[PDB]
Amino acid sequence: MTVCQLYAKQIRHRGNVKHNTKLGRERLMRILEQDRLGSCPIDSVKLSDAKEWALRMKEKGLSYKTINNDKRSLKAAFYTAIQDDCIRKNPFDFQLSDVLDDDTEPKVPLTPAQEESFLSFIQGDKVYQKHYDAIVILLGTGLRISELCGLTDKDLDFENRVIIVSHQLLRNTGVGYYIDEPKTQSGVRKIPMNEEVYQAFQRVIKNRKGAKPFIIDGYANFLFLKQNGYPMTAVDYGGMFGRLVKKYNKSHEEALPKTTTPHAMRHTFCTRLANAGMNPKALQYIMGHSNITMTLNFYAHATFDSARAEMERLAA
Amino acid sequence: MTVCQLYAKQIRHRGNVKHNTKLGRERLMRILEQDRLGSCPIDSVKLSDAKEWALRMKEKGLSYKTINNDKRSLKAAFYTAIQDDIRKNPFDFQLSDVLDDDTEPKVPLTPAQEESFLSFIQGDKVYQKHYDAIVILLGTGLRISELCGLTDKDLDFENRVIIVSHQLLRNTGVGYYIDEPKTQSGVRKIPMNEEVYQAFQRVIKNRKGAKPFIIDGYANFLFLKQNGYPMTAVDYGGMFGRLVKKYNKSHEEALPKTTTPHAMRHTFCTRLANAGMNPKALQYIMGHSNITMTLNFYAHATFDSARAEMERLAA
DNA sequence: TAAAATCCCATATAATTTT
DNA sequence: AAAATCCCATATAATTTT
DNA sequence: ATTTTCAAAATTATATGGGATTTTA
DNA sequence: ATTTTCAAAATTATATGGGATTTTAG
Repeated sequence: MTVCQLYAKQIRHRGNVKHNTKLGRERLMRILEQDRLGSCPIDSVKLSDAKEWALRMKEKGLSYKTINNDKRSLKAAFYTAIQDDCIRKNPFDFQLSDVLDDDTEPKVPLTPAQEESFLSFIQGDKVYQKHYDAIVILLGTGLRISELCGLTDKDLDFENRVIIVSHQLLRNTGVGYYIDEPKTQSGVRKIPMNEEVYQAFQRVIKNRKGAKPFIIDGYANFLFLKQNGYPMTAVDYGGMFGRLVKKYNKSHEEALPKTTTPHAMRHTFCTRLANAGMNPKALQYIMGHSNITMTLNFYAHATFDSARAEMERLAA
Repeated sequence: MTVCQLYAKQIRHRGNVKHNTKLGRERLMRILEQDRLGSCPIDSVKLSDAKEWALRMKEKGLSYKTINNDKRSLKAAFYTAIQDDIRKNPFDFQLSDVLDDDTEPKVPLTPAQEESFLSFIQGDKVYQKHYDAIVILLGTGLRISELCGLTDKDLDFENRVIIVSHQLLRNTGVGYYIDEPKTQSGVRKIPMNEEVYQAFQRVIKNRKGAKPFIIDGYANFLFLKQNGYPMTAVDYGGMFGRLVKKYNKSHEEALPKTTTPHAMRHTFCTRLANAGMNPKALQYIMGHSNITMTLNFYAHATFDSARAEMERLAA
């Protein structure tokens, strides 16, 4: 009767998932264990009670997107039960836009000189000077942080000047490092090298030092290593950025965008190209976007004037 | 507890549909009455039985898309049936794992044959009439019923703007009617080329002897059937067929058979997409509900295609 | 010279494609 | 020389990506 | 239509720890 | 995540009467 652990039924028979999926799955479970909704009988839950849940999540302090993803998880869990011959009527099929307001504070990319002031700061700052070449690469590839982390020496071709992104190196508490196919589950992609990331990649390998024995799922010779001599992870480069941009903020009047993270580097790269008139399907391949809709979100909303102005551009 | 009865049940509980839709529903309803499947009680329908049906639909002569769309119609009906009892859906499969897709390539007009086409139309006595409409179609990529539905109130020569707010349809029994978008997303505005603007200025002067006509507050339609009433998608299509035929007997090189009013639109979108027009903007002009459709006009990128794009821009 | 095939307009109807 | 502040490293929880 | 759109799977954000500098006493 | 994606809603193809336009055979 519970929804706390009749939700556990859904995830049990949908078992083959990534580790990071198991973590988020557990989060929702403990939310249900904390929330009143958890103990409610499965056939007792009405559409009103589901809406109130969302409100409680926002009062609890969770993000709009966070709650929204949770509605979908709960929508599917019960949706099974509706199809699973248990008492049927789904309370979680509504639009969260009616209940709550989307207060998702947008992520603003860096501007051509904003990033230049950043790079110039780093270039000569002995502490974070070392990470300069990694950052340049992020702005010239649009790699996910774990895809950069996962770059082994076999994944680079300096002849054709091309990066072969075929996997990523993930680490989570408990399992340590592990290997996954890219979140580009659509497949594999090659990313060419401009001259500057090329020069950056050369220096990285040359500056590689003190690499401890480390091979996982057949992958061995990584370029980007921690102080340990072990490869970098997401959280390592993340927290590294948090100190660096803070270091920047102290000496620079205008602060960097609120979420200037490795992830933002990828965002900037894409935004630059999309606003440069790159073929939307060309950019999709490069960004490893499984969905073309995702790639389009980096293109600006169109109006009659913009469309018309464009139409004359191609006319003459 | 019959496939026919079930489909009849489904389409009953969903009546808020336009005329063409209930036409398409009855067409499928006829199939269920005729095909072996329709008699089957939904208690005893299997994934096997569904895939058999599709195989019969292929041998019948029906295209993949017809079968696939009808599959989805029937798939929907079973979704209704699971809730009120039925545990699983017989039509929850992929037609591609049952049927191969022979759907013919809809090829755009090469600028040379497009050029040769217009001069031909401009040339011969019988078809110089519709030169203006055809040029307008090509230079604006309007859907044929959006064209037929155009009136003087929908034009803006004072700023060269075409307001698509509606479409004039015509049907058997029903007659003429107009369908409007509930959302304001359906309204879209198209710029006028000097070619297009002038072409529309030469159709006003030639609109002759119009029969008295107003439908849902829409009157003075620009486009000209010789019986005094506005022309129709069917009335345009038939003419196109005759037009192309006389062209192809005159010309050795030409011309694609899929040539049709919507081929003008398909051509419009292709030449624009290839020339590098912003996808968001191109979606606006085309009036696509889904943005993915616009991108079907963009040839998928290879690593080589990705190679070129960046070597240009990334500097 | 009148005579027969066939282009043409229109439309009911069934199948295909857009999105 | 003592005490903050920083760098690097984690475990845990929430948010963004697709 | 097809594809996750009936959430998976990544990322950032936050809390805690010494040891190394940096900075005040 | 929403968007139709458990088809709606368009357009094109096929077939057939009338009526003008030029065909092949008197």
